[PDB]
Amino acid sequence: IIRRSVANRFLVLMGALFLSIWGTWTIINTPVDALPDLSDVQVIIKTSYPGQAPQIVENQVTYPLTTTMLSVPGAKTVRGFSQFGDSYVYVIFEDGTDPYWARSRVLEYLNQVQGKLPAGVSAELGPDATGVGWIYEYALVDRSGKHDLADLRSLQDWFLKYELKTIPDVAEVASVGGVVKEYQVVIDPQRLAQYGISLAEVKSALDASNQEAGGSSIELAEAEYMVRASGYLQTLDDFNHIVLKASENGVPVYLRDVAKVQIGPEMRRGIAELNGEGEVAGGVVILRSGKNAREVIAAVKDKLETLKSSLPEGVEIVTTYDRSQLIDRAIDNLSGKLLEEFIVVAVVCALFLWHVRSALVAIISLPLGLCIAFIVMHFQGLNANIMSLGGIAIAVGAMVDAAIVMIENAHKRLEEWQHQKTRWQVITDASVEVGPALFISLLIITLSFIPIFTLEGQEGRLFGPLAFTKTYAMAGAALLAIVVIPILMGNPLNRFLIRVYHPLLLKVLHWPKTTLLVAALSVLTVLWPLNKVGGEFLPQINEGDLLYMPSTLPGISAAEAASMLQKTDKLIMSVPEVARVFGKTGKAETATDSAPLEMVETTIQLKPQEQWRPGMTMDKIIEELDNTVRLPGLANLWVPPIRNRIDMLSTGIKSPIGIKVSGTVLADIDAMAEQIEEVARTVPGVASALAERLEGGRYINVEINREKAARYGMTVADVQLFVTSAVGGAMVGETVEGIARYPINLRYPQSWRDSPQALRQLPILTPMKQQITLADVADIKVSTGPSMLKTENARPTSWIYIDARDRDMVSVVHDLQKAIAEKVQLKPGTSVAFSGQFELLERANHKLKLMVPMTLMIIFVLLYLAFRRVGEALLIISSVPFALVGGIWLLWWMGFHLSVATGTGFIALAGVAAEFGVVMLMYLRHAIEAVPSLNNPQTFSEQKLDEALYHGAVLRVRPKAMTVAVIIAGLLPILWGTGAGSEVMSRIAAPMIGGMITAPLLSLFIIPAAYKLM
Amino acid sequence: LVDRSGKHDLADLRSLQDWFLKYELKTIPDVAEVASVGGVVKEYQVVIDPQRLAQYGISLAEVKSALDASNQEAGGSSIELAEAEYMVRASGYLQTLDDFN
Amino acid sequence: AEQIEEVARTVPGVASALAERLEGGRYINVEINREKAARYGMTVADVQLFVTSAVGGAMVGETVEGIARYPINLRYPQSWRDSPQALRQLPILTPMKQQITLADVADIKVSTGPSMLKTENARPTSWIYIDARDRDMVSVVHDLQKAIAEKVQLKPGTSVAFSGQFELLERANHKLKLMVPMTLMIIFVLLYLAFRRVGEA
Amino acid sequence: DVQVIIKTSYPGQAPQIVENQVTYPLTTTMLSVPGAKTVRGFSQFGDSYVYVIFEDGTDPYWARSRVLEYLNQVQGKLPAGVSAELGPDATGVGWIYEYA
Amino acid sequence: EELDNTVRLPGLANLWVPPIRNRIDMLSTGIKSPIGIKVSGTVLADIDAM
Ligand SMILES: [Ag+]
Repeated sequence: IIRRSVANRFLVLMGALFLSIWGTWTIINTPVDALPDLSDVQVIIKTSYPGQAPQIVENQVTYPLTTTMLSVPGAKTVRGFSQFGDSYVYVIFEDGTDPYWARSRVLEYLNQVQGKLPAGVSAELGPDATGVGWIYEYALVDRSGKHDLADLRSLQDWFLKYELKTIPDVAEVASVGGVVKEYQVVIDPQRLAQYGISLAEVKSALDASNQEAGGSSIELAEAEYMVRASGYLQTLDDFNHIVLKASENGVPVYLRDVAKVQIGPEMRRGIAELNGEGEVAGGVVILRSGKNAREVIAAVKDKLETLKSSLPEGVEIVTTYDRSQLIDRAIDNLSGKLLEEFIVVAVVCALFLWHVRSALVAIISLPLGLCIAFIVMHFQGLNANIMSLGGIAIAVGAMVDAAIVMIENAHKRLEEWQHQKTRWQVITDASVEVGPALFISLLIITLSFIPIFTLEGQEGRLFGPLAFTKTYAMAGAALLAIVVIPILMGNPLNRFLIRVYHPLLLKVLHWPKTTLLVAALSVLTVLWPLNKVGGEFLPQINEGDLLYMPSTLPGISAAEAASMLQKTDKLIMSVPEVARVFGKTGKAETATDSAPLEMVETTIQLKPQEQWRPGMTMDKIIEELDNTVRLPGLANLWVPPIRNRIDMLSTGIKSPIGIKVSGTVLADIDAMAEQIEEVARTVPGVASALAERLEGGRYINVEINREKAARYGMTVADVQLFVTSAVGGAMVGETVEGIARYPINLRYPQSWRDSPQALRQLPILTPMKQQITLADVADIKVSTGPSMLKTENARPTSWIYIDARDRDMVSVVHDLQKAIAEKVQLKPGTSVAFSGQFELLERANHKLKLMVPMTLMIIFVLLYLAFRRVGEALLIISSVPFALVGGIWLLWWMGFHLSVATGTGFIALAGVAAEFGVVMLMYLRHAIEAVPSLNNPQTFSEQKLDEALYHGAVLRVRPKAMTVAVIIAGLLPILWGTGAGSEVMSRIAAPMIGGMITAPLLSLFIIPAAYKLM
Repeated sequence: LVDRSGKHDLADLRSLQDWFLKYELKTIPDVAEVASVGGVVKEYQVVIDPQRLAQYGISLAEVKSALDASNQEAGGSSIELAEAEYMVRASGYLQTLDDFN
Repeated sequence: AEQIEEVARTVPGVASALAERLEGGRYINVEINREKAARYGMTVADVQLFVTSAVGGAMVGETVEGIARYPINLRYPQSWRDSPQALRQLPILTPMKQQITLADVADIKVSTGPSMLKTENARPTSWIYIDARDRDMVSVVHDLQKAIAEKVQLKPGTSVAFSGQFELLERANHKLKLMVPMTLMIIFVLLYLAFRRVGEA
Repeated sequence: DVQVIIKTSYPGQAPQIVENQVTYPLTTTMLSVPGAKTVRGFSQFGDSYVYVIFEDGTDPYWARSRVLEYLNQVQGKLPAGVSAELGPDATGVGWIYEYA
Repeated sequence: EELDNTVRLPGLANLWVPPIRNRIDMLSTGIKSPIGIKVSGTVLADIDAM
């Protein structure tokens, strides 16, 4: 046992050095962010569909993607954002699944379908990254008015993209905003009516007139020759001279003679601004999921610096989101604090048994002891995000104790032989009478920690990292305790504490029952912060740069929304701390930004809090700010970066509930959405149901009269020709200019298309060379409709998010199914399903009451091991709840919130107080040999029981005093601040400490006082 | 699938199994596919009539040309009207037997 | 590829740079005159029809003979396609049932060009292999970046990168001086084991 | 090393043009696939060969499929027929026996 | 048996089998049989006359 480990003895130093050299290589090598990748497991499947409409972008394009994907393995959900001009469809399975499986599998059924969707409009398949995946994001700038918007985006686009994606672990690099060169032929309905050429003639001509072909080798003067055809439509000259009517031996109508070819701006879909000055186009860098955010960035900056030249003139590159930085303010946080943990331990070790040895050996031991913790992430993968790095800090605390035990019991058996090579063999023996209570106890605290960690859901994916990290920080300390033994080799206050202590031993004795009584007091007083809990649960954290994102009502135009951003972006520059701002509104040219145009985002660089305002907690910024922007129709949500991104795609329900309602047609799930909304108000559920908040958006219906098509002898389809190409500006043909190819657009001028009435008057010229007007072949009616559609499983479903805050309401949900079932109407073919973040909270509760009982079954098939008798075990167990009481109370003071952050402090707590209770239960149990050395047994008791105590009593206030000091000394530094987010490590330090003030104090009276009884 | 009354139609059934049943199951953990068998599937049938076709003068490459074309739906942009931007739509989904004839 | 070739000779690098050794190959350009297409009332595309199918012998349709299917080719005879001048004279017959000749709708110019293209990452790149045999020249490479950076011209949107079997030989040298020292750290934490004293080791 | 050959038989054409209308949607699409090592192209006359290679020693029947993701998507940005072949399964050592 | 006879129409060689079996072999293409000469080669006439 503790013998063979000391026979391997000489081996460990080499075992140890093996670990030093090794640890220092992989350490500086880890991945290292924060904010664990999840948003679960997903595969985005975009379909760029230039211009269309959400009833119809749904029908002819999303329908063969929602639908085919029911039929692929991983058949989890085929859940669809199918909007205007785009069709996004996300399939997600179960958490933690080897995605490059999850990828390909999906793929099987995407290929098959490119025939059930139209022409072009080919379906994109995700990237490779999450939403966390947007590392760095730059903007493009001009220092002179000599450079053009069009010139820029192309530059970002045909010169920048090539320059980055060539970068190890950058996946994709999506350009945002600006404007894209657009060759536009503007048909002119007068010149078109004189000369006699239909659209199916121009568009017929255009598709044809812009190619390049070759046809063989000519065997000339022996060096064989290849033959080539010219045709790349590149000179505006070559445009104007396309031929339409070809009057032989006379004039040919040229294109010039029916339309006016002008270079213009693509229909805009993602617009970007940058303070007052810049409406501009720049791009972002999405991280090829699973790779050190930091290093990618390096390779980028370095390539950018390299690149700082190849530009033209007047175009700096500004950085709007250097995710690198928030990685450093935090990494240094934990770089400093752990060296600071040393300054505190040096203090208190040095202060207690004067003239220390242990801290110096231990510090060298830890970075290596850490050099192991992350190779074991290496054995079964993880994330060095701060959650994990939350495992490393407690690690210190759980590592503090053990060096301490070897440190104190060697003080006993070093001073007894100084009252009297082999001085050494006698010191190891000391750590044998007490021994295992250190090694073992460590083990105890660790598995006692794992059962709360395994949880799955959205949140359980969110602790999964930390969870593991402790597991590995323990392995270190666990077998460290056992090997924090071999490594070491290579006054006045105690008196007053001891005197203050002999009256309570003569008073925990003076009264047996009283411990149970003062016990029912403190463990029930706890119930006042154990029910009021201050308020709120798991929120917060700190970005460096904030994301404005509002609640905008659906419809708004494209020029206003470009100014309404010029403006918003104008006044957010007001407050001085803000270093740069960036408002990209609409998609971001990546399948991650499924953002419409009324969705306005804005990255907000903030200057180091080193300067610029007296006070202003991040919450005073938000406030003042939140008011520095009070325009109408804007419900403004302000959020950090990662969060905005990560939830932005974790589709489903922030909400706790919602009645999904499926079944085959809009009328069913629309009228339904109505029929039920009322149920929420009467029933005992605080209510706010919204059948349809999406369906806002206004259309211009164009009902061709069928019959009215026949007479005119025009095929309905042919009409379309004049609704799509003629009016919107539907495009045909892409000009090609090497590497980069720009698009050619063909439609009636800026005007005839300029209003419903103007549109009733559209000038149409049928195949029977006759002149009409659209109004004449169709009823142009206005109308109101949807600006989106969600979709769970091919069919149409309306998932009505709902909540009754600050409760647990599994009860209300059960009552509703019975109630509907007794009097409500389901139309032809339809079904209802329920879901939210509730099913997730109820599944975990069900498995947590099975892992905490399972953590106690293994705890008690270990609470009894080293010492035999049950009474002791029950004693450590009535002993912890007091620790928890001192702890949890530390919370009400601050009026906290609790979480899975507190939910962990609680857990190293109950482990460590358990650890000090068992050693104090031990200083009173191995010694049936202390009992009889004094023994006067026969008439039982005496002043001898009293004196079988005050010896193990005075010994416990040297080890436990300076250990409960540092324990209370590390769980603090992180509390009163964190220039690098530590709402996390505070929220875990919270109840562990209160546990400490209360806990050591409880070590002294349980061992005497549950012992008396049992 | 079964009918307890002669009020329901074979065609009505298979579609029900097909456009309402399939959705209701494949949404089930480890059910792969759920294949419908037998019945009958609604089939819009134009029956060319070789006499009326011979009088009027329209070849098949004319009817079939016409049919492929006459059953769509297209849209072409947003109209910037009273500030709330508008989208424009084309009707054409071949749904009324009236629209067929 | 031209502008830089000279840098190799003066600098301390034994030199032989070849901007382009590939670009050998001779073409017969067929510049359709656009305008000259309209009058004749023929769509440029339609011209193509007579450059590709008519002349090379571009194929259409595959005959099928069970298991195996052979291909059907359609073009002007072995002759009319038989020489640049013969080709200036190609006989063309437009949609306006009129008779012309290619020369008449296009300038058939001869020309010289590439018989290949390499390509690193979508764009076009010219990777000019180079060497100064029988040395290790990590030193020469460093001096060149500084030198170009002080007086050379980069046109609109462009970048230069370096590579070879050198980066491979330099990465290994860097890891070999880390595995041979690591092989001795474990060797000496084993050179001393069985016998104790350092002098022996 | 580790490679995936991606041929495109293009009966007759020309390297300015066998590059433009056929190799361009294969060089280009493949920037956007994982294993984003290099999209390095021999694009000649009548053929367009494009080899993607990652890092040494990688389970290729991964390396295969991954590539594949973006080859399917593009058969519309290249012409008629001239469909794009995807390697074999062998190396260059792979030519064992050869008869006449 | 009784069943096998409750169904004696013409042209029907009736095979009666369990469910799984019917399914599992129904696709284990090849040969229930122990042997069979496969004969390949490029056209119907060869492998038909063969
Ligand atoms: Ag958003």
